[PDB]
Amino acid sequence: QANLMRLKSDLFNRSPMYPGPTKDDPLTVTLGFTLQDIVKVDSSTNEVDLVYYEQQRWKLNSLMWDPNEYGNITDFRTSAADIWTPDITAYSSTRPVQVLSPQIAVVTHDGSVMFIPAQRLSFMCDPTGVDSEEGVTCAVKFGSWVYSGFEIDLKTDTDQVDLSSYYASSKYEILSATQTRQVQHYSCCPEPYIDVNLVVKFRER
Amino acid sequence: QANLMRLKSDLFNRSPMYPGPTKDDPLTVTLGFTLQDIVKVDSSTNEVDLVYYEQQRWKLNSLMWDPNEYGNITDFRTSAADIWTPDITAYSSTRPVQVLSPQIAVVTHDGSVMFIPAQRLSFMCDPTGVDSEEGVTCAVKFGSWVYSGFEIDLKTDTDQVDLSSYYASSKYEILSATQTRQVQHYSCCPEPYIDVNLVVKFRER
Amino acid sequence: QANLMRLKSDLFNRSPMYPGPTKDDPLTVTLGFTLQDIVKVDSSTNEVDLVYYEQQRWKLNSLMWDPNEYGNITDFRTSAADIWTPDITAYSSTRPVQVLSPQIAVVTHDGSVMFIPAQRLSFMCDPTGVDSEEGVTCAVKFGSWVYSGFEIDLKTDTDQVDLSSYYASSKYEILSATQTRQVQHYSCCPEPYIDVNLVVKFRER
Amino acid sequence: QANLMRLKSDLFNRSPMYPGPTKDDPLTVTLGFTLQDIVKVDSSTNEVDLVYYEQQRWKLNSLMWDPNEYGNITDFRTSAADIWTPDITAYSSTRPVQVLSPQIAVVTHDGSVMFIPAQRLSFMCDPTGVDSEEGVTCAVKFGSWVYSGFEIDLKTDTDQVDLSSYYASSKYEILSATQTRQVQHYSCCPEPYIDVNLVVKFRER
Amino acid sequence: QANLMRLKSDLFNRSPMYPGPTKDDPLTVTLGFTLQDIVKVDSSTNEVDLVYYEQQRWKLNSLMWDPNEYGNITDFRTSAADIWTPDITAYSSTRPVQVLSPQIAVVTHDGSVMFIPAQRLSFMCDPTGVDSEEGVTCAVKFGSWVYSGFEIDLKTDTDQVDLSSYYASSKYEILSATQTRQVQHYSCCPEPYIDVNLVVKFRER
Ligand SMILES: O=C1C[C@@H]2OCC=C3CN4CC[C@]56c7ccccc7N1[C@H]5[C@H]2[C@H]3C[C@H]46
Ligand SMILES: O=C1C[C@@H]2OCC=C3CN4CC[C@]56c7ccccc7N1[C@H]5[C@H]2[C@H]3C[C@H]46
Ligand SMILES: O=C1C[C@@H]2OCC=C3CN4CC[C@]56c7ccccc7N1[C@H]5[C@H]2[C@H]3C[C@H]46
Ligand SMILES: O=C1C[C@@H]2OCC=C3CN4CC[C@]56c7ccccc7N1[C@H]5[C@H]2[C@H]3C[C@H]46
Ligand SMILES: O=C1C[C@@H]2OCC=C3CN4CC[C@]56c7ccccc7N1[C@H]5[C@H]2[C@H]3C[C@H]46
Ligand SMILES: O=C1C[C@@H]2OCC=C3CN4CC[C@]56c7ccccc7N1[C@H]5[C@H]2[C@H]3C[C@H]46
Repeated sequence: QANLMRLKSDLFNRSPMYPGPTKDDPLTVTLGFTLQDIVKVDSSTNEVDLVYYEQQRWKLNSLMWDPNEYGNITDFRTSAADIWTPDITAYSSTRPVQVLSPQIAVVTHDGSVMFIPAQRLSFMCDPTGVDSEEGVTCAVKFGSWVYSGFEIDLKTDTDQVDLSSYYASSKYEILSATQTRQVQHYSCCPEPYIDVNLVVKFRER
Repeated sequence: QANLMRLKSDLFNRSPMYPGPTKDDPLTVTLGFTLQDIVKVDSSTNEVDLVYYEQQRWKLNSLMWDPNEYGNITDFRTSAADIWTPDITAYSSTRPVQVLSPQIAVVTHDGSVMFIPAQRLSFMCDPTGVDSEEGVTCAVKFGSWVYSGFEIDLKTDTDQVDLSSYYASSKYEILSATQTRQVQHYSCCPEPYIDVNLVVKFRER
Repeated sequence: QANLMRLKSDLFNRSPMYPGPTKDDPLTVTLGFTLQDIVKVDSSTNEVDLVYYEQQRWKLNSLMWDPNEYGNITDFRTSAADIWTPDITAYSSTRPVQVLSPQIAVVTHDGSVMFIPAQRLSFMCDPTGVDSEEGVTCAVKFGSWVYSGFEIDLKTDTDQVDLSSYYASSKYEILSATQTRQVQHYSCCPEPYIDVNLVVKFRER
Repeated sequence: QANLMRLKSDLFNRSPMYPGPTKDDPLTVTLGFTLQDIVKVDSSTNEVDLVYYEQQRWKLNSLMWDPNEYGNITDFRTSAADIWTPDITAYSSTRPVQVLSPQIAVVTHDGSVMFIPAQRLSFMCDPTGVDSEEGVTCAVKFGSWVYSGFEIDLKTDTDQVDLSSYYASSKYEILSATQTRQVQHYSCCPEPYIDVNLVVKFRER
Repeated sequence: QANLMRLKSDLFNRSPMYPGPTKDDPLTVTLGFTLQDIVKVDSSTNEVDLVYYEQQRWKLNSLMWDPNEYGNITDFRTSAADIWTPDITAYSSTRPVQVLSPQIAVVTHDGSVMFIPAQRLSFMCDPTGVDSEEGVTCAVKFGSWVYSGFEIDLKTDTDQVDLSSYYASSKYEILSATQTRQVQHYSCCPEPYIDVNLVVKFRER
């Protein structure tokens, strides 16, 4: 429809793409996980596979508009390729992440963006003890691959992983699942890198 | 030939692409499933693999034309990349869906589109009981990834999955297969959501 | 060299792309299979894997030229991406077909095209009996995914599959292999649908 | 640097790409194999996997230049996608060939090109006897997919496969490995076809 | 923001891309490995799989700028596709390397670049003795595919692999891991090639 076509043209066809954040114009990315299932455990290679929805949110001044100028449109959906997205990645995957959903974002008129890719991830975890009452704990950090906390500030809205969509007939019972922001300085370099530590304790049903 | 070339140039090369539905101009997408086989059952990971044809229908005003101005052309085939297509996806897949057919659609002069991707899907299902007389029931929801019921309404022409192409020498006997529209709210979000729930009850033949 | 560059420019750069066949301007695609090996039999999932060359031939008026105008060039080779190709698809594959050869076609001055992709196909087949003297029969239909017989007709040059390149040390002996044009009529629709049925009867050697 | 940028611009931006060889202007491609390892043997499917470097060499008038006109530049490297490359392919692979290295060619001022991709190939071979003192022989032919001997002639610099890079701790001992030009006529076609027959005799070490 | 947009436009949009190093203008690439885990050992195929970060650094005059002309910007992140990158490859992989991180690099105003792809690599290694106290040693060389030491030289900052991020619950104990620059004259080629030899001695923990 007319007004939305006009809006997208104005936002995407008139200016160079947003080049990403810098120290002088940093960006906060909010990150949250919805765990769907632990789909595989391999005790011979120490690899565990998760399926989850990863919710990312950020806000750009360059994506703002006045709804009155565009037929009262307050938000729209658009391919994630049309916009800048943050390079948030798992620090200890063992295979390329697999994307399970369309790559499409929702942009709201205040310039906020929501992008929630469904993914299957293989990561490093020794599952020894998963077949016991105590279960086993695995952990994987997510964070920007090359932006420091001076450019991208990561945060969470809550430290509790969302389990309301966890598969009811999973081989595994989730004992706990938290997602915790950490600020780390690595030996080589003075700038902080932010991560969100996904920590899941589980056992066989 | 010349008339079809002209029609496609007018439909596709003269205006911005359709930007997708909105709350003001919502769209109805009709879904239908043709189940071909249950090709894998994994009781160690609770994953089941299906091969099916997914029929999708919708109608756009911007794809309409008068056959009289285009040599009586009443419909045409065109690459799916030339047109907007709905972001219908399975909500509980465990691996990227694999497409088995050419991505080509049929567009009719009244603006209606028919697109029928053949797919192999791995999804979450505990198959315990499949080797019994009672069998086992699996279920997977399909719906838009990013549009709520505000923008995309879904429906089925029938609640019965088409089994007329089900592989006659399958490992599995289909006891029942239904495709039902559901309306649902999620704790994550304020909008009504619409999905089509594919429910298949089956046993080893 | 110069004449061939000029010809390709005239054929591909100077006109809109051919929009494919229609009822008014139908096409005939000739199909022929060269079976190289039956490379896998899976009796747990009822899947069988074939490697073969699939020969496709058709003719377009828009690909004709007078050799006298182009230095006696009578044919040329070019990327299949440069030309329209028919959407011939296996109707019962269980995985995306894998292409084993370069996608390059031969175009002749009468407008005729020859394209012969080598492929690995997994398709639905219960191989029970393969280890017996009588062997087992598998079948898979190939046809246009989106076109009816009103736009694309199919034929074979011979109903006998070419076994002259069948792997001499294969695990399997081919007892018979045929490729037969078939017509399918559906209650819903006046237009006939065409396929070529590849039927292979085989046993362990 | 400046001189090289100018040369590449002159070679690749001012003329349409070379349209490949023809009967009038045929091309000789020289082929050589460097076998690194036999990395899998499957006696249940009769498939063997090789890892090797495949050296291809040819020469094009259109790639020539006077080094005196370009700052004494005598050769340069560029992405293989920048230039025409021959459609040399294994005739009996069972899976798409996997490329293990960058795809970059070396171009020399006399118009000669050298391109040496590292590859992993699965191909048809019954390995029965590999565990014996006699070993087993496998063979796979390589040649143009669409060009006859009238357009592309193949040759080797030597009949002996290069084993100087063969993995010192391979599971397999190479007893002989040859690469031999063959001219063949096929019933399918009236003109001669050229292949290089890679023949490897090996046993478990 | 505005200044970064201008910088990228000036660096990338205003001039031809860097055509890579030459004998007249050679380059030095610094390599460092951070070994995260030995994720698979296959004694039937002699293949071992590593997961590591590979840090690459180089410097280009054409990537320099004066921060005073660009709002004090001293560095920026950009897609690796925007810049030239060196063709550093493992010389003995058995499968295509899998990239685990976004392909993005950091460019600094002196023209230096830092690119750190995380990767999973399968490579040739007979792991016999891995299950002993002595352990086993594997090695894989990394170097330019097409540039000799006269065009691309390599160096490490240290000959010790960074083991600070090695998975604490790995199946394998690392006995030693070094990364050493080597110069090699291969019988195939008159100019020597430089590699960094990654040598890992390990055993089951
Ligand atoms: O020193 C490190 C190790 C640490 O490893 C976890 C993952 C990280 C994500 N990216 C990958 C490269 C890295 C980085 C950038 C600049 C200097 C050092 C450095 N790294 C990793 C680091 C974090 C942050 C960043
Ligand atoms: O937490 C959820 C689960 C629910 O799953 C079914 C599919 C949905 C379609 N889209 C996919 C992403 C989702 C959504 C957005 C923001 C936070 C959580 C979230 N999801 C899914 C949700 C619905 C609605 C929406
Ligand atoms: O009734 C069918 C089933 C059959 O399935 C195999 C594949 C086919 C390729 N396309 C997909 C849609 C289809 C078709 C068109 C019109 C009415 C029925 C109908 N189909 C499939 C059919 C063939 C032909 C065609
Ligand atoms: O236009 C179509 C194509 C599609 O093909 C897959 C199978 C289907 C199952 N049945 C077979 C006939 C069909 C149908 C009925 C009425 C008009 C069109 C039409 N078809 C197929 C269709 C689905 C649904 C239905
Ligand atoms: O019937 C054949 C088999 C033979 O197989 C080996 C490889 C060849 C290289 N290309 C691949 C396609 C082929 C060809 C073209 C047209 C009709 C049949 C046909 N083929 C192969 C043939 C040769 C020559 C040519
Ligand atoms: O024969 C070889 C083996 C050697 O292997 C290690 C890596 C090298 C880097 N590039 C990759 C291709 C190679 C080369 C070019 C032309 C003929 C043979 C050939 N190779 C490798 C060689 C070096 C140099 C060069």
